[PDB]
Amino acid sequence: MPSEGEFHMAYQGKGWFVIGPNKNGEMTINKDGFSKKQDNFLTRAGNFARDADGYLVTPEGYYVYGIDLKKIKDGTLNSTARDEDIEKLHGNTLSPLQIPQDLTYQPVLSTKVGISVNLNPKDHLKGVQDFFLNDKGEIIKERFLNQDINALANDDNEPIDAITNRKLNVSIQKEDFVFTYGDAEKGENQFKTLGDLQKLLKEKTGLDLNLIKSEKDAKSPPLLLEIANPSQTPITFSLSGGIADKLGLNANGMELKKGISRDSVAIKIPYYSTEVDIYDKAGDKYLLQSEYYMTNSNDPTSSPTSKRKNQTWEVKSYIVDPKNKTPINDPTWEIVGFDSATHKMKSAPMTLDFKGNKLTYSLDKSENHDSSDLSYQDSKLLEASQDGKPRGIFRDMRIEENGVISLAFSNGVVEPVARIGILAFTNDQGLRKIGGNLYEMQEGPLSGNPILGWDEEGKLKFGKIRHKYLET
Repeated sequence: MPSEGEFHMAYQGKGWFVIGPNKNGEMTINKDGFSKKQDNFLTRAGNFARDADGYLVTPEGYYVYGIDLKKIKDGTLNSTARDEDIEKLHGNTLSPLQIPQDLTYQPVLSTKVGISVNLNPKDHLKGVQDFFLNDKGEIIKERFLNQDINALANDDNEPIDAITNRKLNVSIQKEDFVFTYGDAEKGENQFKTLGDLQKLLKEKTGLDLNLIKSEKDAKSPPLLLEIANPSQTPITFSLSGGIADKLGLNANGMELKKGISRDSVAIKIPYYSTEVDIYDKAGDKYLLQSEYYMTNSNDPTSSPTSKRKNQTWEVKSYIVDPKNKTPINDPTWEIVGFDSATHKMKSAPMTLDFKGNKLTYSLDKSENHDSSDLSYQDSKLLEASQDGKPRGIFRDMRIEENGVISLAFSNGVVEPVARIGILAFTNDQGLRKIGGNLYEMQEGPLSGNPILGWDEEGKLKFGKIRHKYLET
């Protein structure tokens, strides 16, 4: 027979509901016996209801015994981890269940964030001014010097692709030179960074390789490279190769005096950005943002001795208030690397200040995925794991066929809070009847000792609980 009530249920199979007269009572069931406080009764009547304080009770006022997870404090649920829930859910100590009606979900402050992100070097680009300029629009000299020229793209978004076009032919008037992209410590006239190329170009020719603004009164304009003659006595120079073609720095017998300069097209840098919802003690949402700039590419011809073998990105992280789209924070910079074989990220967790609270932020994995620089996948946020939770209102309640009782809330959180006690016996005839409602154990323990209704997995062994049905 179906039923309407929130805690009406029916048990199929062998076994008994467990009840008792004392709220704050408990019963422990062991393989040999068992211990107790006051009396306990057994019943197959499942027409349970809540008294004024949200305790499950029979019509005679006896409390329903089960596994109280003890997550409900003060009409509010207090979150726990599903792993430890499941192991307490096969425990052996039963007590009265208390699930009040007006139940809110207390929010949790985010103190721990781990993201899994894949960073693909050929997805998104930004003008390099985003990384090479500081907040005041001034050039960060050392970022320019240490940027791998293969970790770049031109104004039409073509990767410079130093890896497959390594040769740069430069001439002065005549006189020829060959520079080659690769490990700066290997071979002859090899370069990898903009600094390495600047130094090589300065020694062999007279010319300066400079970073300049395309519009020098602009705060943050597109930036260019510039081949300049510092002396006022002129110099005629040629230049070619794939890297030159890509940058628009091709020359033949072009003359550079002090005023005259050969300038590239505007320069871009591989880019990405991620964002995680985080919550303060009140449950208000803030936005943990990260922007990624690629600084070094993994050249396949590099050996384990190469100092810049690993692909790296520099990550700028901060927290923004979504309500005024403004950081609460100064940015925290962290340098991130990738294993050249396995494509797993290599990085160290960082400490952000979240409105006076310390939040540990890890860029390199979440609960179920690791961060990577996989070429076949787009740049992508895989998973954000985090302990913070938003405010929620009670939504609905589920009671599985195993008696496990979970509560759903408005924030989309579903956590178990209890399970219905079930006990079996090898001889139910050995129990004493005290009316049609209840049975009880007795001596001569006659029905045998009570058998905990569920196995070590937490699966009921002899039956199933049916929510919103009743018996006979």
